Amino acid sequence: GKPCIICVAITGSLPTKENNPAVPITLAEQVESTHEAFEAGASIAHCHVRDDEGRPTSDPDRFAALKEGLERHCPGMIVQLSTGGRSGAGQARGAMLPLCPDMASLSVGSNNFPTRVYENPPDLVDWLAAEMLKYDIKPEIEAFDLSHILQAKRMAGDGRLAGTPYVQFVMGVRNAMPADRDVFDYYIHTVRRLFGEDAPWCAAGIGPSQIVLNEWAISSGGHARTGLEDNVRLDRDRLAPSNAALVGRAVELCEKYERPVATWRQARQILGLRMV
Amino acid sequence: GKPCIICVAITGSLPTKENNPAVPITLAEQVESTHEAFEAGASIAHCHVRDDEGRPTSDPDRFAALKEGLERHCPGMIVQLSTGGRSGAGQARGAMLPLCPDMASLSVGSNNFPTRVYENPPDLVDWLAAEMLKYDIKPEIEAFDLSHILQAKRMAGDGRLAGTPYVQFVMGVRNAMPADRDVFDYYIHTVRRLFGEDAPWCAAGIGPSQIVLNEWAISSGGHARTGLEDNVRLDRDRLAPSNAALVGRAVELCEKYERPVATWRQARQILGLRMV
Ligand SMILES: [Cl-]
Ligand SMILES: [Cl-]
Ligand SMILES: [Mg+2]
Ligand SMILES: [Mg+2]
Repeated sequence: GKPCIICVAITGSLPTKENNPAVPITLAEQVESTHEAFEAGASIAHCHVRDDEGRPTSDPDRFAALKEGLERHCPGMIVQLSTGGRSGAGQARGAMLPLCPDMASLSVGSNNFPTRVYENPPDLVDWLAAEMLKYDIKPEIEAFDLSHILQAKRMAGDGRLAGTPYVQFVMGVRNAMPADRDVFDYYIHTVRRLFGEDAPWCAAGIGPSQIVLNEWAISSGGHARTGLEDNVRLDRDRLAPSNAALVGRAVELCEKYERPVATWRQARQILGLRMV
Repeated sequence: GKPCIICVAITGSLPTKENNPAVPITLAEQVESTHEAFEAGASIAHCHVRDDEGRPTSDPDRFAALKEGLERHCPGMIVQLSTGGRSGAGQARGAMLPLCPDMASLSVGSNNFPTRVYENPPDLVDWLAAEMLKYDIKPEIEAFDLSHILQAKRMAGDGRLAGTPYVQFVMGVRNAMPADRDVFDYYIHTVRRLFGEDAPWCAAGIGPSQIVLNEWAISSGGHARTGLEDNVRLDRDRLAPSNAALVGRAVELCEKYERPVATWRQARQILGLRMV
């Protein structure tokens, strides 16, 4: 019964109010939605921002405003900023890093996506990692394929990533890795042999796989991610009313597998973050 | 005692005479070099072509000229044409497919490469797969990562790929998949579970991993790829004097593992190809 960190990916770059009005687009919406999720048991907020038309942006002032709002209203919660390539190109994707958030997301490989290639050129990957060292930001590696995990290990090896990489297995992405239990256990095998038996890791499923990946991760000793960024539904026929509702579904799974939900303090201890 | 097919990748896109003067660039060189490798025991020729200045190109007329040369000088040999993204962009990479070769290489996912993203967008992948059905070309799926194998399965399921996908494990590419034994064995577990205990597969290592992946493949029931496309050295100390010398090393490993080098007819049989 080891503590389980729940991350909430609140907004992403694709979901719109038409997909689900619960999707927080504005700053006010985002702070409220995260506050509910924080209370529901999320300890990390994975953050995207949108512009005034509601479109994905990497604008650093918008990130600063959300970071500040979450530190005000969700004090203690771990703030994770997105270097996602759906929201900008090249070094623009790291323009928010000097804000010194606790964590940032990092892709270390490329892969196909539903309608396109997800491009993460090696030079960019290196630059984002070095910026993260520069600002003592703890990365979360969004592993879309197995080699991505091996590359995190290499980068640890040669000092491009600090300490023990924290990898997220991302499954259920059309054209990338489906939600496959065999591959999932192999990912767990890989993280443990390369990083050590107690290296923390987590996983996220897109759409209907979200709840599945929650159960796989929670039942196996991993940490979980959920939220509207990845999936807007409770089941096939029902929209999720809030990010907090999705977090609750993960907490239920923690109860089922007899694992306590990690407090923000515990999450910080486990991931080697500043006490804050 | 199970036959092992040896594939020789003769030229590729990047090697030059400065890397190794044995690298065949002109039509006449590629014919001689390939004949040599054919006599040493290779039964598939994986072909790229180069322009008058020695630069990569997808020119279908150059391909037409080489295919004819190999069909005349190496009758029986399986001709495999490259749809590689270093020699062309978009549908240009499939402009040689109407020549109706036995085989063409096919990437069904994207991944990073030593200096850049190796882009294979889903629509292009499907377009090329479709052209392969249309000209009754057998694909060899060049799998740079785990999900590429799982996509090949999904493509067989819905009819995009015909028959049983013939997958090549590509390892030792910087920024993609290292030559890792654990992973290699999981790749075998994976082909077997998804495609059948007796579905054929092959493996290719780049640079020093070439001979390594030859041993792993041959000792494991697989088929072997070699050639100056992937590696120009015999060892630390010496350049390979020919494509044939690299095939020769594979042939020695089959002896080591008491497996007979497949004849060209056996290769055609194993891979479901047409008769000559
Ligand atoms: Cl490259
Ligand atoms: Cl196309
Ligand atoms: Mg994100
Ligand atoms: Mg090639």
